[PDB]
Amino acid sequence: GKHTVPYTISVDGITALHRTYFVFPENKKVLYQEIDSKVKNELASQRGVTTEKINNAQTATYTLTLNDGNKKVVNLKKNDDAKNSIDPSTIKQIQIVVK
Ligand SMILES: [Zn+2]
Ligand SMILES: [Zn+2]
Repeated sequence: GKHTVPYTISVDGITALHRTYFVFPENKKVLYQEIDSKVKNELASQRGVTTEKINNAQTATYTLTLNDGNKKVVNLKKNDDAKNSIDPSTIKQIQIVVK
């Protein structure tokens, strides 16, 4: 019913909280913008990394590792694929990185 996706946050080479997960309703497609939103939300609440902080960072991205082992990197500063859709059920893990 609910798809859990473990995620980690790295900022300036450091990581804080452990075993944190995003939750998505099973097999219901979402726009990447929705995942972008959940990601920015946590960056802000857990690391105090606001939208303004993302825009001024050298690099700000999140890497999706899909169930089949492949990966897809999304740029948080400007996500062209913000319109594209994806089945969250295909996502195994998310690695958020900002520097
Ligand atoms: Zn699932
Ligand atoms: Zn695939």
